[PDB]
Amino acid sequence: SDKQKAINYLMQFAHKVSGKYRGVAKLEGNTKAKVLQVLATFAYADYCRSAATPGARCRDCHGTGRAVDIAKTKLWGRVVEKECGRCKGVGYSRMPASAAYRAVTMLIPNLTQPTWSRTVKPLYDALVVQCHKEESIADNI
DNA sequence: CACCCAATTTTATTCAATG
DNA sequence: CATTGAATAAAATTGGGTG
Ligand SMILES: [Zn+2]
Repeated sequence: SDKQKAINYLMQFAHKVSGKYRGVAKLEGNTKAKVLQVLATFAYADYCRSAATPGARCRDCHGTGRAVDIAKTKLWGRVVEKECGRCKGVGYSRMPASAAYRAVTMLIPNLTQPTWSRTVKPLYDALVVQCHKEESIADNI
């Protein structure tokens, strides 16, 4: 329910801003609503990802996102740590937008990746941003 | 534990065709 | 003139392995 609450909140935002994105503004009511549902559900799923997400935990740092910087340790006289190189300091892998793209092709079969990049992905990215911007949208819920 | 690197995937962009 | 899509290169990630 908290998940459904968050998704509906995102969906209201998405409907509000949908007019600004050529790939969705043109879509018919029901198809448009389903495309927005896909985009919001995937954006929220990505926002909620962590090292506890099955399969996501970085293999090299085991989720800490940290690793000793041996060159700096040797030249600075103390143990210095850097961001883990494999996960770029996150500790876990993200869900690429390509997953939402493939999900959306089930509703827009002729959607190509370049046209997705130009005309639909910006809405997806905006929904991810909105997840980060809204405190009420919880990453642990 | 942190690294290496080929293989693979993601991503935006070039260039030519469309309309 | 804007838009699109095949192709492509840069960047990100994965798989298999090591010192
Ligand atoms: Zn890591």
